[PDB]
Amino acid sequence: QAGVSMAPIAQGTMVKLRPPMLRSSMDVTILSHCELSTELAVTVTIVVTSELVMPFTVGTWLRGVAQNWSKYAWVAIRYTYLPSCPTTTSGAIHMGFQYDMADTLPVSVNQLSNLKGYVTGPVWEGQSGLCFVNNTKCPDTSRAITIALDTNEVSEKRYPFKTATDYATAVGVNANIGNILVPARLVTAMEGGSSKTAVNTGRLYASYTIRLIEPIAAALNL
Amino acid sequence: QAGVSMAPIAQGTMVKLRPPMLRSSMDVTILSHCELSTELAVTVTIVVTSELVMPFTVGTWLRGVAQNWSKYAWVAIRYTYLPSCPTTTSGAIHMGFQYDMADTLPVSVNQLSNLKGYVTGPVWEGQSGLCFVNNTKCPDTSRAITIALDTNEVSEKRYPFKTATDYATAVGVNANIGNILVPARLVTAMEGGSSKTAVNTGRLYASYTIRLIEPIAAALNL
Amino acid sequence: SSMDVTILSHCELSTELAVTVTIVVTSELVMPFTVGTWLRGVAQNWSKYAWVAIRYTYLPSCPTTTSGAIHMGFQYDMADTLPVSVNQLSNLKGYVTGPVWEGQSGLCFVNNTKCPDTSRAITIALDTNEVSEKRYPFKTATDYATAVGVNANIGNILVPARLVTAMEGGSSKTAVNTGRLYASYTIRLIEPIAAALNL
Amino acid sequence: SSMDVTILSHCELSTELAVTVTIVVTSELVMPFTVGTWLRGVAQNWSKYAWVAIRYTYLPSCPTTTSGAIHMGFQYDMADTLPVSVNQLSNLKGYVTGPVWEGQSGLCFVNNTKCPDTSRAITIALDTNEVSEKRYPFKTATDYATAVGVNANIGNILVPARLVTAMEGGSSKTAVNTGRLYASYTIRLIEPIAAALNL
Amino acid sequence: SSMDVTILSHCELSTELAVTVTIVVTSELVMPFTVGTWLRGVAQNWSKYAWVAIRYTYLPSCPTTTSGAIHMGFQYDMADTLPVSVNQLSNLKGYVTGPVWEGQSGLCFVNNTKCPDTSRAITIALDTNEVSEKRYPFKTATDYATAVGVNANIGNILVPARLVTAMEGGSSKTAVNTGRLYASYTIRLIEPIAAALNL
Ligand SMILES: [Ca+2]
Ligand SMILES: [Ca+2]
Ligand SMILES: [Ca+2]
Ligand SMILES: [Ca+2]
Ligand SMILES: [Ca+2]
Repeated sequence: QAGVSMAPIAQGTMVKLRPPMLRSSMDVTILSHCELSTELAVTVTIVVTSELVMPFTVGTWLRGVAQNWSKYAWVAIRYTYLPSCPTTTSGAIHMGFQYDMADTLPVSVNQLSNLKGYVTGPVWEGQSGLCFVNNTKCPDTSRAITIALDTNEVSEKRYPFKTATDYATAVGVNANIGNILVPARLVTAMEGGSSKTAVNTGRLYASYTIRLIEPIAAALNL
Repeated sequence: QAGVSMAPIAQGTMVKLRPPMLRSSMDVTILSHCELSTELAVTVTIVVTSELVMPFTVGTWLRGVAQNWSKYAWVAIRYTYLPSCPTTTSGAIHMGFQYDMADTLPVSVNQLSNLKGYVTGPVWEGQSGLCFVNNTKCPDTSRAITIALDTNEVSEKRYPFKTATDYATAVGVNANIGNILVPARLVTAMEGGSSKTAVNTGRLYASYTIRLIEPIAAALNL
Repeated sequence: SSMDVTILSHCELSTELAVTVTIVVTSELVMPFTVGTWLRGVAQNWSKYAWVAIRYTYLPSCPTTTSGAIHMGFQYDMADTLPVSVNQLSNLKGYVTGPVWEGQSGLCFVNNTKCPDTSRAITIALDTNEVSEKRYPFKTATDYATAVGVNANIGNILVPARLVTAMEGGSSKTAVNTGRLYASYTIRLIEPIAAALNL
Repeated sequence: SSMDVTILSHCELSTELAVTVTIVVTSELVMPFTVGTWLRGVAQNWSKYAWVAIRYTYLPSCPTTTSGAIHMGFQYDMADTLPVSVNQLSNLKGYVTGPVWEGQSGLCFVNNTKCPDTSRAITIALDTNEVSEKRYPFKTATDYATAVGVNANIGNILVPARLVTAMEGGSSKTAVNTGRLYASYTIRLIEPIAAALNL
Repeated sequence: SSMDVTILSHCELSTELAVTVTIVVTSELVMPFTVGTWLRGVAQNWSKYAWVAIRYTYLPSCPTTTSGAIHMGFQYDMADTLPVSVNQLSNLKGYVTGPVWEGQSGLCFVNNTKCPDTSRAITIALDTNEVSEKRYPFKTATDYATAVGVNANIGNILVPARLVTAMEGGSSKTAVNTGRLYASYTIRLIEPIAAALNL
């Protein structure tokens, strides 16, 4: 049994998220969770969207808690994708990382393909990743559509917690004031398409482990 | 050596707060901390102030974190006081608990004295309590000015997290809609005085242990 | 010290204070320019630097009847907002309070003894691990200021942390002097420059 | 080491110099873009990097009869002022100088020869240990430029250091070509990006 | 070592020289104040010190075609006379000399490079062992000056030694800039004082 596939018509995956895990050592607090991040859809043409890997931006929950603390450090951050359409849908996905907040985004798949977590897959694929979201014991991720921060090669040792707006304002002065506020931005591409009008494909989840560190009341944190 | 006191001129106490402690079991999260709650000052005359023992109201930090979760349960809540003036300052302090949000506050010390944590002391006293704030190993609290919830005799098994404003609005409809939103309110009295104009005395700290329970993003919690 | 690096330790009054009827909240950057005057005049002839250790301590100087308190704590992202209240301040990294007349058990830190009793030293020391930058440039108050004025986020690379001191307490609407705050540091002086040329 | 990490070592021409009657002070940013046009074209393909080593050497091209001297020192606060006098410059970090005709004992750093004489060699290597940032991003002059002009303190985020070179000598108030500056580096390249997209 | 004791090492420009037709003899006190303007600004912050090491090196700035020679020797009785002739000067303590164009093999002391050639290098290091006084106080020129003029024997209390430099060479009876003298020291600073108060 080798070199023999069986093309399904649909990949089913049932996500049942696990409760957040929080645990405090003396001054550091460690949080590990996973929330859903974005929903994706394909078009006849390329489409590059992008995301800040900062805690406010990563999760709806995250932001609300992580905000009670002055500066964090990522320990792990994973973007993993999961399909919703049948294996008949046309179009693939691509993601990779970028780091100088002043760099323009790629416009070509060609381009996109040399970034740090370059990963790509037909839009109907992705169910291998499931354990990462569920966080189960992974089977064989050979084929998953995951991307993970290169946590150890970030520029700052720690980063302050920033609110979107504070960020923005800053960035607006000079885009690379930004280069402190965030360690990296994730880049997404949806090409391959069939409809000129968007077809919804999959959705992707974030899974992190962050160090929290110098308590502040939320109201004062920007 | 018995029945012999030595009147100091001032009670010194150095508070050095301990880092918050958070620890998650599966769905419940447990938080234990202590923050400063109020500052007190005396006057020639009685003065009854009062406080809601709900998480938003208890601490500046608390509120910001506790807000990421749907409903909590108190496990412990302590109000402990500490002096700042010399043992020459006139006026004592009193605190006790109240529970039907519709009940009018006491106006007499007499009155005040039959409430659930009735505790009182000259305004210059209080340094016995220190361990509770520092949380050290307590020496002899015989004479401390502390008050603690009667956690096991609260009305609801769990309470939803309420924002001040949401509370208020509710209360405004009918004061005892309130009776769900909060398990009890602390009552403070400052009499004894000397100046007609307020003299600052001590300050009091809150020390809690709360159960957190059915995660919600902050933005949606009211 | 190496032939490249200089290590310097010292003590100094970083600042003097009083208390009033009401609250007053100050803040002082934990930058060698602002920590004391000597550090200033010395550090000044070095381009970069690194805090090996830094600590603020208080020493009472008023009567046992002066009524009041001191509260110190640390902030680390200059975009953040100085606590309004003491309340907010009791939640910062390093919170500490004490009656304005207590604190002389701390004298050993200005001294260098081995405070057996650190139990009642009103002191505060920086979490140098958790600092964001490996090293820091020597900024002058001015330059710093002007810089911030553009977009506070920039202060984040100009400095490790800001100390917040609250002085609530009082009897007079008239400030009454209570104490003094001294600094104890072990700076890591780093790549010479001629004073005059530094900002 | 070669994974996702790329290491490469090279040696090229950073720039050429000439002397006048008076003193002229220049500065070079020490970033991959501005160090040489080669590295520049190679490094653009990666998002951020860190200097494992870099160093400037000067090689004479004159007769023994020219009149001048080169000087150089590193500076690290994109915000401080350039020296304005030999003396000032004299206490920068790699202070090094000599007559515009001396220097040959430097091929070696260029050359990549093991040569037990540094005897004299107008060479200055960076103190690649005491850089502010763990790593630095690839910044393209024009951007740098732009940013630095918002506030001359942002650059501090973007570059580990700046070389100062002063040409003082003077025979003629005309400009005399005296030699060249060569950079010798070992850089560690790291998050590949399409070249075209790197500001 | 860094307690209450501070050690630091630096290297800077002590002074510049030029040659005439005739012989000119100068002298430099070798005290922190007068050694350089950097040390000077750093040392003022401390009450007394002792030289662990100090040394002057000369670096050419001319063409190979200048005409002169520098000479130098240390002297230790603020009361004896300056030499008046090469010969005399010839038997001072670091006697060293060469043509104003030689010397490059000295960057090294400046440079802080290990270089197996002192082959020739117009360098003179102090015999930091045979100083009269255990330590010396920080004296500020104008004071020194003043005192020495009471009796030229008080200075002997205030400074460990004096450098003598003679510029003899002569092409022109006009003054020709030939190079500079650089000091390289390792000083041990000791009883901190407000700068402003140190005479
Ligand atoms: Ca912040
Ligand atoms: Ca609610
Ligand atoms: Ca500077
Ligand atoms: Ca770039
Ligand atoms: Ca003196």
